[PDB]
Amino acid sequence: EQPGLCGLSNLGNTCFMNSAIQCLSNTPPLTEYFLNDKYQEELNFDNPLGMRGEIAKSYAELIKQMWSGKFSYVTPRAFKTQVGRFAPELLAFLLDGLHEDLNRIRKKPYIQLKDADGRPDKVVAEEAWENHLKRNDSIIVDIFHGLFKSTLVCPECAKISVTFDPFCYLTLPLASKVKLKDCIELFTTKEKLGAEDPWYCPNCKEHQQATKKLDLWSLPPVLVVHLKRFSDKLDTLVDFPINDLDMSEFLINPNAGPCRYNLIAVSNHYGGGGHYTAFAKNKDDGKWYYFDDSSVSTASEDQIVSKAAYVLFYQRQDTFSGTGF
Ligand SMILES: [Zn+2]
Repeated sequence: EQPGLCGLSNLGNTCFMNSAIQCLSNTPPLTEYFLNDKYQEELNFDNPLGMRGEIAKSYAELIKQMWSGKFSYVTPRAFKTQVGRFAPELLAFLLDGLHEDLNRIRKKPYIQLKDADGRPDKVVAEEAWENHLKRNDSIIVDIFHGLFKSTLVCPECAKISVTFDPFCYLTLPLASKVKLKDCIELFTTKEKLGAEDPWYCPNCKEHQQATKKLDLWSLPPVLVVHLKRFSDKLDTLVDFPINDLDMSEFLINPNAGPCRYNLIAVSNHYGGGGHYTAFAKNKDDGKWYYFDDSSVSTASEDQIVSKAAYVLFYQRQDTFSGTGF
């Protein structure tokens, strides 16, 4: 059996766990970290936010099984048990549980987050990233965490509150048929806050229908893009690129790099009788495969883009293992 071409049995419901595991399994820097045993020296056994390493260890054993080449499929049962103890969208919980089980910080310091105070974006963003790293420093931060900018303007006191905040994936609103760029553009478009989600202005201590505008500051080696289809489901066809997604026009950081991305995995959802599956590119032969619980089959790029596409995993070209741009 070819390593990585390994299915996952359906324990029973479990939402898109298998689909998510297949996307994470075919995230090369993450799988390489576990197969090379780099996680043992970084297991955090005394983290009040973690599982005493049990999520990272069960995930590591699962990954090792899937890339041993001994199995056509395996059961992710132990890993599911640990994830369910961590958390009574699943992807945020998976990345958070791995992160805290591997957090290189032993005791998180309390950090006061200053408002921009009219300082330049670069200063404020580097401060925010340094503070983040003072509390969160792991392989998960290294692969998946980026930084975005939030600008809130008070309709009452005109206070301009600017913050930079970490993300481990981007939830995109959906603009019939649309392109991915249109969804990102809409994600960065200034909206007014509704009465269903006001903002607490700290200057007059009232909740406000503030304007909110998001901007992208820095992008991770692996950019995970969640298309917001739930909250019934929007079946919009979102056209996205397989290769050469250029994010540079959306970044406001002038010191970001080339930021070109190639698709590596897609979580699909059908008929929400809802069911999730995955397309993923195998790191050893570079071909595309379709993962449906225990079933693995060959796929071609021309079926990847569909109304079913739900979560997209992109890897930045300059971070590719073994090739230098
Ligand atoms: Zn105010």
